[PDB]
Amino acid sequence: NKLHYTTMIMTQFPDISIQSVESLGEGFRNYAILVNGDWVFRFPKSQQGADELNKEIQLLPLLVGCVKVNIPQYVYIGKRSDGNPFVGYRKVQGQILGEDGMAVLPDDAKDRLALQLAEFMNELSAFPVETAISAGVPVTNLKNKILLLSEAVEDQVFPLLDESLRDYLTLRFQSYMTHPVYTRYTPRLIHGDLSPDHFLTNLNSRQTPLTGIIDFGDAAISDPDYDYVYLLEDCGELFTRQVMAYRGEVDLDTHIRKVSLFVTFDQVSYLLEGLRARDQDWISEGLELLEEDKANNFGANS
Ligand SMILES: Nc1nc2c(ncn2[C@@H]2O[C@H](COP(=O)(O)OP(=O)(O)O)[C@@H](O)[C@H]2O)c(=O)[nH]1
Ligand SMILES: [Mg+2]
Ligand SMILES: [Mg+2]
Ligand SMILES: [Mg+2]
Ligand SMILES: [Mg+2]
Repeated sequence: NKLHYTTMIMTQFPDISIQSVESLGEGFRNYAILVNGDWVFRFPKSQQGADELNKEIQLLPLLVGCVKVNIPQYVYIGKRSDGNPFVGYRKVQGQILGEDGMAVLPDDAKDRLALQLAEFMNELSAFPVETAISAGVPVTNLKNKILLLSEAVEDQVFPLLDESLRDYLTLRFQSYMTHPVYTRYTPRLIHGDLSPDHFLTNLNSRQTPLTGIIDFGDAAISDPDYDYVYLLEDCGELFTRQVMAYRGEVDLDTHIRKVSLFVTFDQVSYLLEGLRARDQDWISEGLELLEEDKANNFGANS
């Protein structure tokens, strides 16, 4: 409730003179409003959102000096009656790119974006892991996570699928588990939600089309390749290869094959969560995404 949000801001930060309040955006974890056209106030929607925010509160101050683009800097830190936090930060300027917006960038700008994104990812990968861990960033046991997923999928998802889709999923999980090249990695800090719905851009700039990056709630210590997952899903294979090349990846084919598997796993994880929530529209969406994934990977099987 936007009126209730305004009330908490006024009570806890009475010196903010509120002239305007509007809805700005919403995800699965947070509701965001814009105050005075300048300040984003972001309120967790769930205990999980609050736990992710507590991590961001500790991590983001450590990142600012290490990352070139702008990121949220929490200047106001509030508390709700249940004890969980909410935050206010100066709006990260620019227009949200979005999946739909990525397609139409002039190639010069696309290339500039690929370079900036490559540089951002390199700085995350360079951040000391123990420093992140001491700031409460969780360590993802990626191999065990995928093992557990494969089991939950066979049990809970397979009964909804036709035989061709079940065989496809069996093949994909087996591919990741069978080839040691895919499962050996040095753990690194990743953003964890690196998609164009979090890319703030200024299409009227040449050297720096990427203005900033938001939503660090999924930051984790994991396989750094996992940070390509939304680039491949939303921005496409060519773009992803361009970012990889700028980061100095010598084996593009192998790493694209690997990220593609992560994309499959993310899609089935999404469906599984929808299923557990008995959310019918979410399940329908998840099934469509799965069908699309299989079609996108025709021939990858052989
Ligand atoms: N333009 C702009 N939009 C923002 C900013 N912060 C949040 N938003 C919008 O609010 C939405 C929800 O914020 P987010 O941190 O992604 O929430 P979550 O996905 O639920 O964790 C985002 O997807 C953006 O659409 C900002 O600094 N600038
Ligand atoms: Mg988000
Ligand atoms: Mg989480
Ligand atoms: Mg988030
Ligand atoms: Mg590698």
